[PDB]
Amino acid sequence: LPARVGLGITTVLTLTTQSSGSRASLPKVSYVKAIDIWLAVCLLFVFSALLEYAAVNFVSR
Repeated sequence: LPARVGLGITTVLTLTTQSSGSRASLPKVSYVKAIDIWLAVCLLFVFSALLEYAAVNFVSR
């Protein structure tokens, strides 16, 4: 179960690289879809992470 965490995210992380397709080529079609697919991960993951620390201050665990 614990590993499923990092594993699930890293799976998303793979998508972060692939879904974006910036390094692969990023001609135009892949760019349009990329900015909506991985951003869905980059946006939620980054925002939640910042909110995670901001809670670091809220909860003060």
